[PDB]
Amino acid sequence: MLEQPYLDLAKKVLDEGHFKPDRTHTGTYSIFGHQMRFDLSKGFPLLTTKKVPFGLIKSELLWFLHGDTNIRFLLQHRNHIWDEWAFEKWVKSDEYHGPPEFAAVYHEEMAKFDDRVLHDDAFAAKYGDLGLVYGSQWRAWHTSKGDTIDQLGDVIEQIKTHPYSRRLIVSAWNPEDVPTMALPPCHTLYQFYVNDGKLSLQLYQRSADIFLGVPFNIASYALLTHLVAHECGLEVGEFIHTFGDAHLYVNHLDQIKEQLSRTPRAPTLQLNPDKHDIFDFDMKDIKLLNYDPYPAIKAPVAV
Amino acid sequence: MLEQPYLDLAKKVLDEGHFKPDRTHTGTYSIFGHQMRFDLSKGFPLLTTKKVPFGLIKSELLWFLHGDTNIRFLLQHRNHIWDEWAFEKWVKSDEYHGPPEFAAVYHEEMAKFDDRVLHDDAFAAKYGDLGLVYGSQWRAWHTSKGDTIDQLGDVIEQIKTHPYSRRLIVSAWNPEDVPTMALPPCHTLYQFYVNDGKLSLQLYQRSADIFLGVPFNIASYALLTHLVAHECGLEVGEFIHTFGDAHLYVNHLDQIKEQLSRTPRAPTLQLNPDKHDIFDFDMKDIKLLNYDPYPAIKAPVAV
Ligand SMILES: O=c1ccn([C@H]2C[C@H](O)[C@@H](COP(=O)(O)O)O2)c(=O)[nH]1
Ligand SMILES: O=c1ccn([C@H]2C[C@H](O)[C@@H](COP(=O)(O)O)O2)c(=O)[nH]1
Ligand SMILES: Cc1cccc2c1C(=O)N(c1ccnc(Cl)c1)C2=O
Ligand SMILES: Cc1cccc2c1C(=O)N(c1ccnc(Cl)c1)C2=O
Repeated sequence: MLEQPYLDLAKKVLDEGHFKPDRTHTGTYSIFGHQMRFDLSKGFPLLTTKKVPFGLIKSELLWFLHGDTNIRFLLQHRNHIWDEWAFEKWVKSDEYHGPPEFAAVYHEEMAKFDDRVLHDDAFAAKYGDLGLVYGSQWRAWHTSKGDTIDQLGDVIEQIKTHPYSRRLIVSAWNPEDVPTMALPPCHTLYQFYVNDGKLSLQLYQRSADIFLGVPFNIASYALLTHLVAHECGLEVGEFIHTFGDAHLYVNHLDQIKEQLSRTPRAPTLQLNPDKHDIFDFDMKDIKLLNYDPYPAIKAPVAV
Repeated sequence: MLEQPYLDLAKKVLDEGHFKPDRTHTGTYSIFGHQMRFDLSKGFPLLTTKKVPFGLIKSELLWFLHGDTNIRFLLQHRNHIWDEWAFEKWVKSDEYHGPPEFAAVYHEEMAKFDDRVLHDDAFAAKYGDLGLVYGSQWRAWHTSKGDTIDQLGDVIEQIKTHPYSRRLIVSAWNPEDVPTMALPPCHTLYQFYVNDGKLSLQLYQRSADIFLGVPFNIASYALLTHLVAHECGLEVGEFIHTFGDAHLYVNHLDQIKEQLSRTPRAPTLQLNPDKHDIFDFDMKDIKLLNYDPYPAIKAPVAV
């Protein structure tokens, strides 16, 4: 099945991984350097064996494609993926006043913050704006001359003109910023590849939470490859997912067994037949057919 | 054998690669996304089946470790690897006067240039200095504030303090410079990894000439892993070589058969037992034992 490689990497790490401490202080089982391929011509690799809300994948990806770094857009779409980190520029702040039942009055203050990012421009501008996150790296990289490079936009022209180039690289890794930056980007870099009609994409992912993060990350960049083939009028080849540290968090050990005895089912993807400027896609330009997942598995997001 | 993965990737590309045009206009057989592992504890992976001059690998690597970008240091060591690209800032120049038997009077003007880089400081400074090449990317990355980051140096402290970090990334890919730069770096990025006593390193290599380039590149970064384990007092785990476009150039098709019926032999590496500041290694701090290669195979360096 299309998603076997994901199931194989959970198996491998579980049966061969070596206990590893982590920044988080959860602890992990980990392997270094692993690859999976997904032949995108065979269907779209959204995990069946456990539910991965595609609404969520595409809003965030469209948030990336626009060069947006403000939670607000994600909020206009019920996407709460990135709420945490915007909340902390406010959870710490000097414009801040306010406070187990943390489990419930954390929600009360989260529902507050969401609300006024959603409606108060000045608050949004100060707390909603996540800053140095994939939208800026991708389409507004801060040149040393105080300018800004549209990196993805630039590489798509190059796919169109010089499809055969081995330089079709977009990076998210900025050595000037990674020392003191909230999340040095997990998706360090990717590279496209055109051979005879088919565009492929490889992601180098420095660090991978296999239970929680990877199901999504596969879809974000599988989705990204389609969208880029679409705009270049190419067919789709493969998505290659390459990993540094691929790890299972130790509290996810239960869940991943749970998931591993599921029996995989694979959806198809449908792109607007008459739009091509992907920087200009909204949610109805991307449609997933025949997604039939098993339900969500409850997992403690390890720190 | 230790070098089988290299032999397997030449086989794979030869038996499964798909004709691909290239910047060069030689043409190639290519695959996208491939990985090889070399367990450095089992011996050093310098190809036996064809000769790879280790003198050359280590001078260039020490040239990198010093943050040097001038051909001169390579010249003081009979390393001619990078002569070409320094010659062109002079092969084109406005301080330039001078001129088949290009095959022999190319050599006459190369032997001139080498000589006076070797001895004339001002010429060296103008023509020998390659500029934006792995030494600057690694230990002097040009911050946006006109400063300079010692990136490798910085990540080695982090290995020492935070060995378990999945952020141990050094990159050579600078989006501000890759549009108009002689060689966008083929060795785009690498990442270290420490699990229980053993340091590992993964290289993401965007583009790989499998006959000419890869034998060297394996050794440069296998060598790099040792040197870094050594300085951190770690043992050595694996070198993982990850590729974008791994290609055979079409004029190398003969040679790589020639090489493929050779029968692999694997050297050992010996590091100074009493030095650790690798930024301060000279050539006698690195010694290779029991290297026993088959001889060099003559190959047209495809553009
Ligand atoms: O898209 C993402 C973003 C984050 N992570 C995970 C990987 C790590 O477990 C954790 C924090 O990363 P480190 O900086 O500690 O590597 O978040 C993912 O798996 N996928
Ligand atoms: O260390 C190196 C440096 C260069 N190349 C090769 C790969 C390509 O065949 C050629 C030029 O690279 P491109 O920019 O066209 O990808 O040089 C290597 O294999 N290894
Ligand atoms: C809500 C939820 C629930 C389960 C798992 C995940 C998320 C989420 O936002 N992400 C995520 C995606 C992209 N970037 C980040 Cl920081 C996180 C997950 O991996
Ligand atoms: C002399 C010779 C002969 C055969 C093969 C190679 C070289 C060389 O300098 N390199 C090389 C290494 C690192 N960077 C570059 Cl641009 C080239 C080769 O791959």
